[PDB]
Amino acid sequence: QESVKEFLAKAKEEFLKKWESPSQNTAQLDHFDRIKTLGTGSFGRVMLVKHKETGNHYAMKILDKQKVVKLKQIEHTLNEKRILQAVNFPFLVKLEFSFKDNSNLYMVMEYVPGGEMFSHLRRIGRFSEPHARFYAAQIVLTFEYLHSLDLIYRDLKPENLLIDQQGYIQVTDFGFAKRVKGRTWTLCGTPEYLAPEIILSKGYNKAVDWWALGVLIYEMAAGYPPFFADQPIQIYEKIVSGKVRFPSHFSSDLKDLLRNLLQVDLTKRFGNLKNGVNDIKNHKWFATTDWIAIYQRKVEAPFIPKFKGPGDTSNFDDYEEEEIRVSINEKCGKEFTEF
Ligand SMILES: N[C@H]1CO[C@@H](CN2CCOCC2)[C@@H]1O
Repeated sequence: QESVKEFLAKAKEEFLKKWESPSQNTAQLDHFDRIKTLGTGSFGRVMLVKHKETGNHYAMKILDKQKVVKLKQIEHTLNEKRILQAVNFPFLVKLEFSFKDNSNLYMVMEYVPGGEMFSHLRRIGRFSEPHARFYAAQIVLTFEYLHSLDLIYRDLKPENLLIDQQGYIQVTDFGFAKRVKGRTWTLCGTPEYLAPEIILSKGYNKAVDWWALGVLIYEMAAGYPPFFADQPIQIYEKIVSGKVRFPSHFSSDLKDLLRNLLQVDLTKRFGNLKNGVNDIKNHKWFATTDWIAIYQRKVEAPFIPKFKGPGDTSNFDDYEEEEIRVSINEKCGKEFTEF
């Protein structure tokens, strides 16, 4: 379709201009009031904040520089900020400000109050096939966009997909995203979602995102992921085997699509063949999908999250509230010069 080719050509032109001249230092910490911790990790946190002058709410990701250095995440944190400031697509969370101080890196993005897909999936049990298909179509379009820019996402999972006020997906967490022409080698991601070629320490490409989409669709429709175990080594053994059992309630069309996404041989995996994304878009499981209407956000969503307003945190869970310290002395200045 010529309209698709022209769209992706303009998309790449716009990305490259921002990629080659990244924005920096567009706010500071005392421009915001801290409200609540929404998530915590080994080197960072995400906090709901309110901008003092405008009253707007935002999700502020705070990374501790010294912990990023120790856990060998410098390049990944630079990737994340540089990619986020350059992308633009209806299902990607928008970065509004970024800055750094003596202690931390900060990425201030739109706040999506409906909460993580993970919470809704566990609350409901499983999504019906039409419900799963609505979300999957948004991921297919998002990967078509990212891959055309030579980006690999590398962290698809339900906790990274936020549900907005219209019931549509906002992809968050670009911490593992990378611009790759050809192959890349880093071991990263969540065990249940890793493609076989990552587990086997191969040079890998965008096919790993299409494998992860197969895992996600299976998990949405079944309520649990296809490969699971107490120990990661046991998970990896199941993944590298070409074995997957489907629940009897799965449609024949769903099983066929998943056999082609969860294909252990990356040279035979849907998304990585001569016809690229179109082998997925034209598959029978997507026969009812109006791709243009999804992109234009004209389809009624299967559900709308319950929340009271743009500052409501009821769809997120409770964490110990810790200080945001800013050291009197600068830490790791050289390492983060480009941020
Ligand atoms: N994967 C988690 C961790 O980071 C959070 C980021 N979002 C950004 C937009 O608003 C809500 C919070 C996600 O909940």
